[PDB]
Amino acid sequence: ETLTVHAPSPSTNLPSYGNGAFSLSAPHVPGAGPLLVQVVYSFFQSPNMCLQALTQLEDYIKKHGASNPLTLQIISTNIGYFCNADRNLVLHPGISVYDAYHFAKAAPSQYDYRSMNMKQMSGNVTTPIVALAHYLWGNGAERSVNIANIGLKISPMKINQIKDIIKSGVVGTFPVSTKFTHATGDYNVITGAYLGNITLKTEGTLTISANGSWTYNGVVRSYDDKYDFNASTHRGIIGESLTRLGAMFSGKEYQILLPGEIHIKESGKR
Repeated sequence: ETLTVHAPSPSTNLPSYGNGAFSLSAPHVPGAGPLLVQVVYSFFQSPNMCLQALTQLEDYIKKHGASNPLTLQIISTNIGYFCNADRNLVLHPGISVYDAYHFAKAAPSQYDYRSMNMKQMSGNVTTPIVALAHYLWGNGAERSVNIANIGLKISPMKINQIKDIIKSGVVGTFPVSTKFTHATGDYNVITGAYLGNITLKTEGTLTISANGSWTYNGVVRSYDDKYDFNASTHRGIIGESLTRLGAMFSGKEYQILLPGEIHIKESGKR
């Protein structure tokens, strides 16, 4: 039987991330000399930040115990920071993660889930932790993330209909309309954590030249309307951490929409 983490609130939040006993930063680099802002700015743009916050939670739970009230407070509060940063990224598309996380107009220690919680996640590196918050506290409400925000990289050669035309040795212009399974976790550790394997529809044009050069121009959208967030659908190193934390704490599974479309232009030779 699992433990309940309370939702972030001004009256329960700790005064800081990690109760001032740890913080989210770029790694100790021996012999580098003093740590500087440019290095920490980059650290926050990278997926490693997500990994690091999650690992820190696990390390804390290991050392101090999962049922210890302080532990549950730290969990609540830390996740609170992420929700707050991600809100700011949804609200201000294009700002850095460092800026959204540190210089938000609403103070992260003041975060209140019940009243501030968003249905739109940003798709940036803070999302996997936001997605966990919705499991803990969201009572099964639908969330969504726009397909243009998830870092899709499509290889047309791994799409059966396309591969076939290319391998067939034909030349000219060919219309494509197909559905495929796409493993986000194979290359994207962030999107892999909370979306994993998705189903996509694409429609477009394959152009093959006499010497085997091909170009695919097309549009990609989600084929399934929504995707489950549960222990089984996580993929990748971040996902595995979500699974371990999910198994320890009370919450509800819920579904994530993937509205939107992207336009792709990929190329190769046969």
